[PDB]
Amino acid sequence: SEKLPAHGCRHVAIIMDGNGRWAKKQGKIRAFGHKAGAKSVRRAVSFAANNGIEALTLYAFSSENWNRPAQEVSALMELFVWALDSEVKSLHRHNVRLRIIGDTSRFNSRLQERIRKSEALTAGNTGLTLNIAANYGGRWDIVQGVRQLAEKVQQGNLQPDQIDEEMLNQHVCMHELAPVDLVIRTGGEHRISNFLLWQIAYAELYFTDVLWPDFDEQDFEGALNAFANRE
Amino acid sequence: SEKLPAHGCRHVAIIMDGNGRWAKKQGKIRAFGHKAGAKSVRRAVSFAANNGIEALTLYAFSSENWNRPAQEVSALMELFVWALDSEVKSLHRHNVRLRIIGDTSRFNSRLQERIRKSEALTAGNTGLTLNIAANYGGRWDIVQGVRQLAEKVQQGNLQPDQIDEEMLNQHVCMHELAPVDLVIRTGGEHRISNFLLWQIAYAELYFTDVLWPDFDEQDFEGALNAFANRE
Ligand SMILES: C=C(C)CCOP(=O)(O)OP(=O)(O)O
Ligand SMILES: C=C(C)CCOP(=O)(O)OP(=O)(O)O
Ligand SMILES: [Mg+2]
Ligand SMILES: [Mg+2]
Repeated sequence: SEKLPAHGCRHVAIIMDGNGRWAKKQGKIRAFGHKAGAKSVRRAVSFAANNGIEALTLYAFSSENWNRPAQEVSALMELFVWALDSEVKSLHRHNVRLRIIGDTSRFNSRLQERIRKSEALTAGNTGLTLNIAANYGGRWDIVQGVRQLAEKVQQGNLQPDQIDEEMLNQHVCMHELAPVDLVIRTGGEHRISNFLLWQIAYAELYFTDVLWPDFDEQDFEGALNAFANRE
Repeated sequence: SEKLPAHGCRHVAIIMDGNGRWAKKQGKIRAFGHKAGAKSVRRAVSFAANNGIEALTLYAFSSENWNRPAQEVSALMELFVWALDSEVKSLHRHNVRLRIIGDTSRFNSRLQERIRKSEALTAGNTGLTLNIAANYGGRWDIVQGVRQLAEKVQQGNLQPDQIDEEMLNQHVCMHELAPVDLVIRTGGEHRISNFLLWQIAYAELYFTDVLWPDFDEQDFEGALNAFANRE
């Protein structure tokens, strides 16, 4: 017997906020918290795979995060490179399929190369699908699908009055996966900050003051339970 | 001096849920609570106009609410007709601009005629803009703008690679108003249920267990205060 999605929850998306505050609370630089955040990513991926969750989607770098300090942005990119190298073989051994959603053109060659290669090694895996939203925005996401449909119309392949919700739905990120059931946002802010707008239309939303680097299995189970009791 | 938006809040959207439960808690039929909901709409519109809020957007009938019982749907439509007649002259006297957002084609002539006429009487008003989301869906909203852009492309007026966020932004409902600052959802459910997906990208989200027919000025002030303290 397989672990049937802990509490009926197939797809969880998480806004991993509070890294900066967590480090500052300790007198440390912001990047120290992002490093602590990665252990927290490791912990969440593990919990999801072990509890039958079909897909876990993590908000790692927003399309608005480029306005941050150039030096903070650089260390983020290098940390992502470092997480890919340190975790990939284990993701493959664990039957996890790795997908990065967002505009990867803006990334440096090294990072782009790591992503392409990590996705190709795990492309045929059938366990948990782990989606890392990097340089991602919900509006950007809708627009990419809208462009795929605009093109089709310029190719006389489609009529403007044929376009409807389900068609656009077939063109936004993760449409081939189960819909998002639960969005958990750590850090205490009560907003969704351009995360999966289209996809979260009927998703449960859970907010915790717990900061991302402190988010653990118990906190994840808590969210899951809140979802199971969503009566 | 004018009342500067109570706590810096220009545009509030409200998911008016809990009518059914509120009536049932009292042994009454569901429609009794929707009738009580309308007094609650009156109370919220009043509070918004008196506290300098620029726009108030109310979720009154979702595009998913047609699957409800035919008889419940009919009384809803008639109640909307009844609210238009009972409130319009007062909205005009109060300098409120009335806009209905959603697909009004699905409404019966009488209701469509009331809407068109109520909007034309108040079209030039300059105080609070009151948007009633009726037969509205956030996805539907994005798609209507996407169609306006598809058409333009079939008319060789636009190239698929020209379409971007701000352009689509200029084609979704309420783009000429201040963005949505705060979404309040009464009734206790923690989801946004297809409400303003595109527009709520950076909006504060507030959830209360209070049921819609019981929502009052004190509850509205509470939400406003929570927003002012959104640090
Ligand atoms: C997912 C990213 C890029 C950052 C998450 O934490 P923050 O760096 O936003 O730090 P806080 O100030 O919000 O606490
Ligand atoms: C805005 C509409 C159409 C209904 C709001 O309350 P409900 O009728 O959903 O009643 P509840 O069961 O949710 O309590
Ligand atoms: Mg943050
Ligand atoms: Mg309801």
